[PDB]
Amino acid sequence: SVFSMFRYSNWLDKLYMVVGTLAAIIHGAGLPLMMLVFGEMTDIFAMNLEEDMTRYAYYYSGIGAGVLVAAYIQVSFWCLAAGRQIHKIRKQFFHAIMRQEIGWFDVHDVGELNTRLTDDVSKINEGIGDKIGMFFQSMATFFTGFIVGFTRGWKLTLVILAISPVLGLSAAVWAKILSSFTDKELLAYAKAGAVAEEVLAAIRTVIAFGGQKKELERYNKNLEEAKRIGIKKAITANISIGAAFLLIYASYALAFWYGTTLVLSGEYSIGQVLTVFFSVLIGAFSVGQASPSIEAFANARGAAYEIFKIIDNKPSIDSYSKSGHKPDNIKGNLEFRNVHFSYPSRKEVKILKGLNLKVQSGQTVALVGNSGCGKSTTVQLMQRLYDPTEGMVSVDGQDIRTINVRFLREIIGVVSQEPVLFATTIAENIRYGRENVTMDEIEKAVKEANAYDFIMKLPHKFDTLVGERGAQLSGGQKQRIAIARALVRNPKILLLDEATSALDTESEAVVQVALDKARKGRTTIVIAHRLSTVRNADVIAGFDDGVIVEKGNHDELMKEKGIYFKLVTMQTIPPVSFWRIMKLNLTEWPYFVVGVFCAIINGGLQPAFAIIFSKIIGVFTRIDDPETKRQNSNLFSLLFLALGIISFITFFLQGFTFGKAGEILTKRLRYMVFRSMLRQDVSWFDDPKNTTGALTTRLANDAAQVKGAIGSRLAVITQNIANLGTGIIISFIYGWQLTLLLLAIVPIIAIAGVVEMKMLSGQALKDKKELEGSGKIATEAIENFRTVVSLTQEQKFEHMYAQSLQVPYRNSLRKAHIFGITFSFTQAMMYFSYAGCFRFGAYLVAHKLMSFEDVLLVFSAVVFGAMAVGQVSSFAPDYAKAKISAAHIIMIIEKTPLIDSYSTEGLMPNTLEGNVTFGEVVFNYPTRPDIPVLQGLSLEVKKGQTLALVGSSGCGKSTVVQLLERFYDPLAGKVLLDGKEIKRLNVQWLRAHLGIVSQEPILFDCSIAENIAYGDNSRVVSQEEIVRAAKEANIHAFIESLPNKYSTKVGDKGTQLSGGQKQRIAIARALVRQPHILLLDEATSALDTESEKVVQEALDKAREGRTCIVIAHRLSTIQNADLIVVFQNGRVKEHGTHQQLLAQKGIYFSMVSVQAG
Ligand SMILES: Nc1ncnc2c1ncn2[C@@H]1O[C@H](COP(=O)(O)OP(=O)(O)OP(O)(O)=S)[C@@H](O)[C@H]1O
Ligand SMILES: Nc1ncnc2c1ncn2[C@@H]1O[C@H](COP(=O)(O)OP(=O)(O)OP(O)(O)=S)[C@@H](O)[C@H]1O
Ligand SMILES: [Mg+2]
Ligand SMILES: [Mg+2]
Repeated sequence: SVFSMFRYSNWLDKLYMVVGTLAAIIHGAGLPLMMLVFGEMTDIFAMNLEEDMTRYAYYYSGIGAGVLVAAYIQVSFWCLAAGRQIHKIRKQFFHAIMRQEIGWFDVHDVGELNTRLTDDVSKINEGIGDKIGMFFQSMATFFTGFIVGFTRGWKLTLVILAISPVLGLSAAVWAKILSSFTDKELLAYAKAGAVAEEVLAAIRTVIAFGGQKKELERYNKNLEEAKRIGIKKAITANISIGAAFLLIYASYALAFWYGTTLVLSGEYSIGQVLTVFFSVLIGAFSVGQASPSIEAFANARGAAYEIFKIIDNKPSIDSYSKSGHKPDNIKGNLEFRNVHFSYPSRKEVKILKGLNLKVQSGQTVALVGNSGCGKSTTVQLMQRLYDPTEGMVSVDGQDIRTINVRFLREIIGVVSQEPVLFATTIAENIRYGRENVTMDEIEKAVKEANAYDFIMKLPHKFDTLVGERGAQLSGGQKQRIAIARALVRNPKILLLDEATSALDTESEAVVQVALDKARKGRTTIVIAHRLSTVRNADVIAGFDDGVIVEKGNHDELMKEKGIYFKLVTMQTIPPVSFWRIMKLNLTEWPYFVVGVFCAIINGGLQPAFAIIFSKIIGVFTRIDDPETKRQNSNLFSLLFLALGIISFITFFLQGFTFGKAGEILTKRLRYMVFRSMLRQDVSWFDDPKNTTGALTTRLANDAAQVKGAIGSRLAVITQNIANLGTGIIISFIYGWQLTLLLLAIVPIIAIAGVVEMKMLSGQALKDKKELEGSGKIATEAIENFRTVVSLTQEQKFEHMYAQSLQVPYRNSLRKAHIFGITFSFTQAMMYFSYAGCFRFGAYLVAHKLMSFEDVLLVFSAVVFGAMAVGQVSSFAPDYAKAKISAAHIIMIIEKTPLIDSYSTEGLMPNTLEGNVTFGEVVFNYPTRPDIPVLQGLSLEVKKGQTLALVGSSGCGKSTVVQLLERFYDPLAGKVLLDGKEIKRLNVQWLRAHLGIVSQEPILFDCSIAENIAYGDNSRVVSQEEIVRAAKEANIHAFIESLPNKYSTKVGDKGTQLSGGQKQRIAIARALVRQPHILLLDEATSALDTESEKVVQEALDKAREGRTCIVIAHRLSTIQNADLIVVFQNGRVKEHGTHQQLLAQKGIYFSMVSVQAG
């Protein structure tokens, strides 16, 4: 449970921690040892000074070198240990994420995970770093001061000590509370990150439907809750230190009241009391030094909760286990028997009510039925993605649950219904099928899958960089690449899930011939809705209610006049000083004013304790009337109490006004940044440097890095600067000629700080540039887990992540040495200065240039700034990283796009009739400028007409759809809506009228009702309209049959539904707007013949009154089109009515002559 974050420590890390703790103890035992000679001189003061102060200077000079070594040994080893354990924890967390099963991904939300690697890990990196060394040093100083107090005093030290246990108990309680608070804060941040990645992954649909504001508010709610938690966290963290300081000062007042009895009892001398006080009081500031370390440790302990909860889990179907069975001569034989299955998300519904199947080697089985019977369900069940509730699945007699999972999945080549590619080159995507593949095999596969032509046509032939999820390829090229990826594997069992949809007739024929050439040695399962591809199948079977009903050859099933017969008959780099972020925080200026004033008050009091001590020294060395000693000293007994009451008031506010002011700004720093990328042009998201992982990592990383240096950590920096200023002013006022000696070392410390800052600033930029690359791989593997599991590429992704985590590891190791050396230098130069100042004070009192009663005061005041100097020097890395973080935040905020979604300038005509005119339009994509996709096309559409765009795959038919929505602007030519340029028209007004259906629809993680209602924004869509649209899309019956009718959540990108169901939902979403212009892009690609007829009749009924542009391959849909436009290398070569182009025996005639039985 506790100390669970150190469970990846070797012998070396334990050695590092042990030696670092010892060095911290030695280094912290330095300051209390300097008070012995202080008290001895004070007692003697109540031929010898030049004999004593010189040996005191000798001792100080020796302690200086001791500290010089000990501080480095303390800092560097702890930093190295923290870096190594952080690297191991990251690596093992990713490994444990890879080990989970598909059902776990379905039940849980993976959106949190991507933001748990970046932020949640980093917080741990602060709790187990050098902060533990600082806490150990503070504890050592506390105990050494109390030990020397015991040696020089018996009862006063015990009286002071009598109040330590309550302080420890209070610290423990507050740490426990805020550790619990940190968990909820991090959970809220995780929810915000999940929303951010969900919005960023489907940016094209969000831009198309103009739903930026709704997603912005949905993201802002979680930030508001995070701020609400952070305020309470700051409040309790501040009370933790305020109560401690108040108790310390009350204890000091009681101790002084007791010690004033020296005059009456006579047991002790004034020198002993002065020694005891001056030695004990160092612990009073050691507690304040220690508290932030406890805060950071509690934060890290609260952060490790979910990380180790995830790692501690154990899957049921583990792909990494090698304890399975495996055969050698595997023959192709598939056997389903009494398979009952239900998905984990919806356990109540039954999908397979018991089916049986037998497939022999060299056999092609086709499964035919309506949408929702469970064809893809049994395809997934074959790969052992899920385990059936009842019955068993076997290959060659042996049960699936017995043989090895990795071996079983390595002999199955699967093409899923919707291919998913990765953000790499084409060659790497092909090579992902099998690791050890030569170029010859890849060439053979891409020739067999009919993908050789367009690959050679592109520049960077086999190194062309595809986008995320293969978004930079076409709709058919993606499917061909997936087919080639499956064919590289050379599998015993091949499973195709409608791999013949996007391909046209020629490519389909080529692929079918190539596949049938080597059909004898394979076992094959094919899922298809077209029936021409099923004609040449070895055996055809029919689904109904999840159970198989029909079997046999084509002729036998036709004679059986069953489902198959019915279907056949129906078919007939600017650096910024971060002071700009300070200026951005201007609105909360009173908080800063109160914080600075309070910090000045409570920081400049510790040196003033030297003046107080000198005054109570003088009150003892009076001449007469001891009664005033009972009286005057009594006055001081009040003062120590009074300060405490102020201290509680001050040490609270100093942290609060600052701590709150950070929480206000951090939210404002995210809310704006997300408001900026949500505005950027689509071409900005095509930049390889910008990917969902990079953006989602940046969102958390920039704000966290700024908050690290901008938060309550600045309060202690201000306090310590005030302490140094008060000390130097006190030394300048009472003493003199010694402030110059103390300032003689400022240039050296300044040079050390400058060089440290320069080196850390050089390091941080290179670390930041690679952290995004580290996060991209994590998000790319997380979002496409089904494809990765099916390809068994879990080891390669883990290796790539480990390779990406390399440079930050080296930078973290080097930072340890750099920081340790600088810390030791600045910590030792000041002890050397103390020795020099003591010697010079001895000389000055020898020459009668200045008394010793006041150089005593000067030394006492100056020595109190050692811990302050240490704290100030411990602020380098935070500012070093926050500088570039603020620079990048300002850069992203100040950027403006070219096509502004938020702008209001433009023309918004009252009425439009709906003419579309493309005139001599040429266009080139930004990522591949050299490739011409459109070469001067012209398109004319009037109101109440339907245009069908046809052509070979990759001819630019969806490019016009992208252009009409103003995703990109053409290089030349003209685009006119109602005789007016779209450039002059308003962008949001243009996008609010026309609705589109993408080539591959993407939904969101919410209910079906909200998914349908998302079509029309800036309006509350009534439930009646939603139901009417669902009925018009022929999905109302299925939705109503579903338990939790309209409240069932659709999974990430719409995976809890079949392809046809979510395509119908997308059509319904597009039809809610009742758009004046409709853009259909393969809307009927995956639809049953009944849903197709219903949707077609619905669109035909309301054809008059609106404009529609359809892109399709099925010629039956194109039959009803008013006019048809044929593409040819970008140009439009044929245009006219159906009959006119029927007479002109061109490409359309070629496509219609091939669909004849
Ligand atoms: N991951 C999932 N979790 C829960 N239910 C699911 C999931 N995937 C699919 N379903 C349900 O399974 C049923 C149909 O799923 P599928 O087996 O994919 O249908 P299908 O045969 O693939 O349809 P076609 O022929 O591909 S258009 C529907 O009721 C879906 O809601
Ligand atoms: N983001 C992109 N950057 C550069 N080129 C792209 C991008 N997306 C697509 N292309 C190319 O532009 C052409 C247009 O094809 P796509 O619109 O992607 O799909 P498609 O198969 O052509 O569908 P249509 O309707 O026929 S255009 C193809 O040559 C694609 O390879
Ligand atoms: Mg399917
Ligand atoms: Mg296409």
